[PDB]
Amino acid sequence: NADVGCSVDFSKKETRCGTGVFIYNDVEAWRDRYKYHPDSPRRLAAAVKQAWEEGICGISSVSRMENIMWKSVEGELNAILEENGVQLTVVVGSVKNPMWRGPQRLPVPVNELPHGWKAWGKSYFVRAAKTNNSFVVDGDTLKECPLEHRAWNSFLVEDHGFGVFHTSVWLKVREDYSLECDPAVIGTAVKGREAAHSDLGYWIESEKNDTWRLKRAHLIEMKTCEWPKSHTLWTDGVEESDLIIPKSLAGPLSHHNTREGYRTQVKGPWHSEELEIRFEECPGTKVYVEETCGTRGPSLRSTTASGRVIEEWCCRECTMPPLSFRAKDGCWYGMEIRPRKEPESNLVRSMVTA
Amino acid sequence: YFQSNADVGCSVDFSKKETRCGTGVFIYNDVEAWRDRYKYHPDSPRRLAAAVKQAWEEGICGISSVSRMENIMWKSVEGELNAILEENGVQLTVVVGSVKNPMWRGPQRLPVPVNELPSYFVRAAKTNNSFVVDGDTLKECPLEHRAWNSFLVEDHGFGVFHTSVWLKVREDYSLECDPAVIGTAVKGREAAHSDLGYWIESEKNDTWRLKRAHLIEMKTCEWPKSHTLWTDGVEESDLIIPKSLAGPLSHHNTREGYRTQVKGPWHSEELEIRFEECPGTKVYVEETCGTRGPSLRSTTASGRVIEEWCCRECTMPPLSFRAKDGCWYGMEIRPRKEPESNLVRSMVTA
Ligand SMILES: *[C@@H]1O[C@H](CO)[C@@H](O)[C@H](O)[C@H]1NC(C)=O
Ligand SMILES: *[C@@H]1O[C@H](CO)[C@@H](O)[C@H](O)[C@H]1NC(C)=O
Ligand SMILES: *[C@@H]1O[C@H](CO)[C@@H](O)[C@H](O)[C@H]1NC(C)=O
Ligand SMILES: *[C@@H]1O[C@H](CO)[C@@H](O)[C@H](O)[C@H]1NC(C)=O
Repeated sequence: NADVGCSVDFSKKETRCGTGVFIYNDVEAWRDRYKYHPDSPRRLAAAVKQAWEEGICGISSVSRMENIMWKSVEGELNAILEENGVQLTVVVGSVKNPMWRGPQRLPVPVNELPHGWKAWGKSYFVRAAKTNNSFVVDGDTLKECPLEHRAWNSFLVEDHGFGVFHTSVWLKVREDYSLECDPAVIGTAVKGREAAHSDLGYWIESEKNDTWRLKRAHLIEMKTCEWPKSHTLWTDGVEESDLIIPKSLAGPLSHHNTREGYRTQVKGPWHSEELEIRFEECPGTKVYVEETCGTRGPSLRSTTASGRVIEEWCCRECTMPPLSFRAKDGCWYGMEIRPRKEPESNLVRSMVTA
Repeated sequence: YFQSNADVGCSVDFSKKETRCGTGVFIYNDVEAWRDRYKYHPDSPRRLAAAVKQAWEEGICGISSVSRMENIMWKSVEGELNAILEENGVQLTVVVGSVKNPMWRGPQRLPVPVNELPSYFVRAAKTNNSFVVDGDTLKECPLEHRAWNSFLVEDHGFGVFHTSVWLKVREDYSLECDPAVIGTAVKGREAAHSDLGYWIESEKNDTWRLKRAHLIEMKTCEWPKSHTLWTDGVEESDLIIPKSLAGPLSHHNTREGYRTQVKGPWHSEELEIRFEECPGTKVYVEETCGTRGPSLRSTTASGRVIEEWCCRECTMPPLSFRAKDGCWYGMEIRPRKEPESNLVRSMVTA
């Protein structure tokens, strides 16, 4: 509440300074400035060892930055485990979207794993030998560790740390059970006729038109924790079935997360690595409102597998401009928006149900 | 023109341990700033004059300003409005007085003038008909015949020494506070609900709760839920700053062991809500205490400190209000031994 800053205020036509609350868009910024780090690698190693002994065979990361943290500390955790004679290998793979919940939780260990004080030699520097027992973090590893035996949402941000090139975000294993997204990295603000619900992976803009409505959003992850109402604007009398970004995808439970003529986009292209929600026709396409249209269904891409653009689309009672998702492989339409003449079986469809 | 999600700036971020720049949303504390950097101005003095003239002809005899900034605007345009009215042969004089708190509602509304009228230096003779804005004028123009909340901010305008805020007479009837000048933000463990008169801080303890507030006006419009955090499951009787005093309808405007402070010292020109003992006093939680009543000041009218206070089931540190005349206690907190009849009490009920 007591940060000091200066800014160009475009809506108030002034450049000024003062104290206040400043919410930065670090989602769309090309500069990477935050890195997650364990509060204590030796304590995290002990939590992993205990988790494994309790039948927790791996991790489903909540967020893109958690997976990056696991990848950067993998070698260190394995060296600590080997230093203590623990036959266990942390194996960190890629994130797949959506980042589905797991039901287990890392335990808080009483003690960290200590230093071994082994003879001076290459063991202080080289990676640990691979073992028979893989503690798998994300990756394509469901056969060896099914999702129901993985821990998810076990961390809380303990503090931020100063750094010259990156700002550290220290993560600690929490004691409490929670489904909620970590509020330490959430920033939500409204000013005049625009608002943003944000964290390190979601930048969700709303605006006052005739009513408040979703304006645009950019998501560089697809997480499944619950966005906390404490950090959400205008939460009363909201119907979850009207929330554009579903609750089950960390959508804010807010009138700001709604748009007339659209219901919750549970079958959007949430397999995508990142998505922009934009109310605008896909390139080369037109949408027509007509009750004869097909019904809501899986989101469809505007281009076929061969690259052919589908020119004409419809929706039974949605509103213009149309809801679209912009992804690396092209432009996708809201669930309401179906091809007008083309069979849907010729198109690329979302296989995800959030 | 009205986009505020893409400002650019730099800041010292104490909780994230960084000084950095970027794009985003910046919510400034303009309440506790050293100066007024904003000035309300009518979008058109001549249009406002026409609205006043027609209002007078409809039996609206004056104005109750919604905000401190609106009253300052009326004072600045008074002479010009009266010149315009005199130029058009209208036997009417706008008379602007000071604001009293609370700035109570009125049920009338300025009309959007059907016919427009066809100056900054003219010294208009006073007429026999007074259109009174605020002031100690309730006898000649009762509250039930005054317009209130008739303006909407149309736009901001650049200025070297002050940023202009242009006000237009609105068509629609509303009780809502103008959202054009509201900023609300939460980041991590702290939040603020703010406009040009209220700075309301909340924090995450075991639960989210009111931390502190600074108010430089006491207004009575409704704080819009659109600009409010966490509005569901809220009991309005738990809102520390009452709904009827533009309190946000939020869990952030609550504090365990206190209910809504309808009889706080809202006649104050400015106040700080602070959870802290009044100087030289102690509060004991004990069931033998008196029940909730009008807020009492910690000092007698002659400045003597009442040392020992109690509450039946409030929480420590105690809810207090800091004003120019001293330190006042939340409704729950009563003198432990001294009779209340010896103390200074709030006479207002929000
Ligand atoms: C590791 O696994 C092999 C089988 O591939 C097994 O024979 C061996 O005993 C194991 N090593 C241990 C348990 O130390
Ligand atoms: C609302 O949005 C529509 C289309 O998105 C636009 O044409 C219209 O001007 C807007 N109305 C407002 C901002 O009052
Ligand atoms: C002026 O108003 C007073 C009432 O305050 C009235 O008694 C008087 O007759 C009026 N004089 C005029 C209209 O010349
Ligand atoms: C809550 O505030 C009290 C003081 O009122 C403080 O002692 C305590 O540490 C705080 N608890 C948390 C969880 O911040």
